[PDB]
Amino acid sequence: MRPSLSDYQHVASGKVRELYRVDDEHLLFVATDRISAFDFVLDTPIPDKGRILTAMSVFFFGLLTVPNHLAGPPDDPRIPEEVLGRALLVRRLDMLPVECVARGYLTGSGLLDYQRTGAVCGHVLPQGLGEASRLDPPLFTPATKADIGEHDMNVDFAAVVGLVGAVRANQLRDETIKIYTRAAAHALHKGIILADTKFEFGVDIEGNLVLADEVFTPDSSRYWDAAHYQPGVVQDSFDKQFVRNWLTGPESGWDRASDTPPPPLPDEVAVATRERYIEAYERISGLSFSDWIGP
Ligand SMILES: N#Cc1c(N)ncnc1-c1cnn(Cc2cccnc2)c1
Repeated sequence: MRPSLSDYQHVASGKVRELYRVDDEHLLFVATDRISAFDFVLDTPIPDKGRILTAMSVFFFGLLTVPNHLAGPPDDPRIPEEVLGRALLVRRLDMLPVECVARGYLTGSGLLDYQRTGAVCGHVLPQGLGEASRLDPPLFTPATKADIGEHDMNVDFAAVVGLVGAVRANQLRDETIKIYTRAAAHALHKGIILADTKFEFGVDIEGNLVLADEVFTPDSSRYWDAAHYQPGVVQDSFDKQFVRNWLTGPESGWDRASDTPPPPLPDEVAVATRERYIEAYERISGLSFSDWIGP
């Protein structure tokens, strides 16, 4: 039989993911159905979101040739029934304290840093760029985790060197850009722009660099519809724009500038959002989500 989740020890939680100890060398990486918008975890879950994002991550791990932390199949008997399809058995690594970000387009904190200083994470950029400008080549824009409530802090390459070593910093930069370039080209061929992405890496017993966490989900990466890409304006979030529009619309009764917790979402908005996740997955993977495992 499959074990109960209660048989494993909880070791870490983020906004929408959970981590459990399985044994001395393995963890259970669990995606939930929670969704974040405007830095709030919302009251309303998105049905099947954890399963869809897990399916997405597994697809991209298989597409990339680099070592990763997966330690068994999606139906591995160590995975509890309750989280089947939204949990992965992974190898325990010594995690490197760097959020490895690649940006193919200028938006978010990258754009803000540019508009304030003309540079992003130590990269002095051409004049005349703006919202959703294409960056060629993609930029390595590393960050570090801050306090529980604060956003990650953008740092330059020298900071990464100070965190992990000179040779390892070069390796993180090179692998981050290589992996992003491959995945972004694949997605764009299928009609989706991966505008940026955030990786975490760890090191195994042999000193080898291993890709961990989740990769190229719409939570770790900005997904845009390529058919509507228009430099100079803010691009719609492929997955989250219905949620963002409703929350900031006339029907929510919520003022975002108040920074009070937002209200629950309409059922219709949650279902529409689920559909967007499935569309993105099926377009990128060429697979049917109806074939993905579940309880
Ligand atoms: N992946 C992975 C991993 C690994 N393979 N080995 C050791 N540690 C980690 C690890 C620790 N924290 N996080 C971030 C995180 C993930 C999910 C939920 N909350 C936080 C990742």
